[PDB]
Amino acid sequence: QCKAIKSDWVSPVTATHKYFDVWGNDGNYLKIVACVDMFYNHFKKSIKATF
RNA sequence: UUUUUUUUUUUUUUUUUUUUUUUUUUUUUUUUUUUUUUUUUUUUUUUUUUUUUUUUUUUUUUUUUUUUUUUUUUUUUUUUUUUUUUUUUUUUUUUUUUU
Repeated sequence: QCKAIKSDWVSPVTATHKYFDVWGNDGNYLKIVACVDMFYNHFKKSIKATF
């Protein structure tokens, strides 16, 4: 993601912090991530399939 | 609780390649890192050949005694108060396992 636009990016996530793995317990987050993975596995020719 | 490649974006798979090339060979000559000449023990003055000797000697022996670097006497676990004898023990427990 450092080459997202042209070249410049700064990382906002701490390499040792663990404040985001709680989101795996959320059912809706798992449902949307499974939705996007299932939909973009069917269409691998899309530009946005990098997600 | 759930899990169980400290696997995975999709692609790919020589830490291969401009093209041309291939002795980290070559000016031509040459080919003892041989040579003035003449020599050839890094031998020799002539003598000489124990880095032997004054003579005398020849235990780096000895005063005479002596001869456990033994001994007051008594003794002989560098044992012992009595009691004891896992440098065991509250009870409960017994993966320094587990959402």
